[PDB]
Amino acid sequence: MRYFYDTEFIEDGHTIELISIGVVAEDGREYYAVSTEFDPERAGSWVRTHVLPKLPPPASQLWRSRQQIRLDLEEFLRIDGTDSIELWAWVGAYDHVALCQLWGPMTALPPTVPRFTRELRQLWEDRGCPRMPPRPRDVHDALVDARDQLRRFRLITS
Amino acid sequence: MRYFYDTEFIEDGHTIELISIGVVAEDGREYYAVSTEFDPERAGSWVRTHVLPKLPPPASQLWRSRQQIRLDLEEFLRIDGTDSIELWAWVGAYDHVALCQLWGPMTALPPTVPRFTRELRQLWEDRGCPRMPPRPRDVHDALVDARDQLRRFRLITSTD
Ligand SMILES: [Mg+2]
Ligand SMILES: [Mg+2]
Ligand SMILES: [Mg+2]
Ligand SMILES: [Mg+2]
Repeated sequence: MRYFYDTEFIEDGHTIELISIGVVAEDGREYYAVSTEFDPERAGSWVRTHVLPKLPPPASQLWRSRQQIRLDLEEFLRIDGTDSIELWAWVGAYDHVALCQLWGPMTALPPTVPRFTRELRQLWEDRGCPRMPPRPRDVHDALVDARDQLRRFRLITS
Repeated sequence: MRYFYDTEFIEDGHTIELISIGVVAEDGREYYAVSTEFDPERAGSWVRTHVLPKLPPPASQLWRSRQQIRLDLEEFLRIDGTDSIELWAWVGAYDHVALCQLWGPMTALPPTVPRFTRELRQLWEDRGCPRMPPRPRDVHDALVDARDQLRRFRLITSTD
C-alpha cells in the first residue's frame, strides 16, 4: 500500500538531475540509493554544503546507476503485485517528477505506479497542523527525510 | 487567496515545455496564455490530437512569451498583496513544475508563491469520493480545465 519518499537533486529550471532517493514503506521496508550519473560539478552552493557531504562513501553499494535504481524500485514498490500503491511525499512536486523520470516520459510509468503523489503537508494542514517532532539532525539525507515523513503520517493519523 | 490552475506541455522524460496555462481565482478572475516558445513539431500524437487543435489562432493576443506570462502571473496572483496565495490543481506534480519553471530554478520563485500545489484529487478522495459532474467536452483547453477544477473544489467542500 503506502510508501513515503524523498529525493535530493540538482535542478536548473530545465532539468532535474537526481542525486538520491529514500523510500520507506509503511510495512517497515526501506530503500536508499545515490545516482552515479549526476555530475557533482553542476551542484550549486547550497547542494554542495547540505547534500553532497552527507552522501555515502564512493565504494558503497548504495551508489547505483539510474537503470539499477529504476529496477530496484520496481521490485521495492511491488509493481507486479496484489496491492494498490499509494505514494506520499512532503511538498513533493519536483520529487514526483524526479521519481517518474526514472522511467522516462510519464507515458512510460508502469501501469500500477500512481500518476500523482499525495502531499503530506496538505494532509497535515487538513488535520489542523498537529505538533510534529522537530526535524532530524541529518535532514537533506533523503532516507532520513523519507523516514521522518512516515513518522509524521503516523502521528497525523493517530 | 485560492487559485485553481492547469497547464498543457510537451514532456519527454527530460524537460517540460510549457504549451499553455489557465488559472482561475475564487473571486472570479481568470488568466489564460499560450507560450510562443514551445516547438509544436516536437509534440507527440496525443498532444497533436487533443491539445494543439484547441489553441487560439496565431493572431490571438493570448499567445505571449514566457517572460510575459511570468510578469502577468506575478500581477494576477497578487504577489505583493496581503492575501496568502494557495494554489490547487488536479494531479498537479508536473503542472506545479511547469508553473514554477516560469521563474527558472526553485530558488527564484517569488517568496510569496507557495512551494507546493494542493492536490484536488487527494481532497476528493479524502472527503469520501463524492460523485462529480462529468469533465467538460473541451478539456485539454487549460482554462476550461482550470474552471472545472474550481467547480469541483466548491462541490467537494460545500459542507466542510
Ligand atoms: Mg524534500
Ligand atoms: Mg543507467
Ligand atoms: Mg530530502
Ligand atoms: Mg492537468
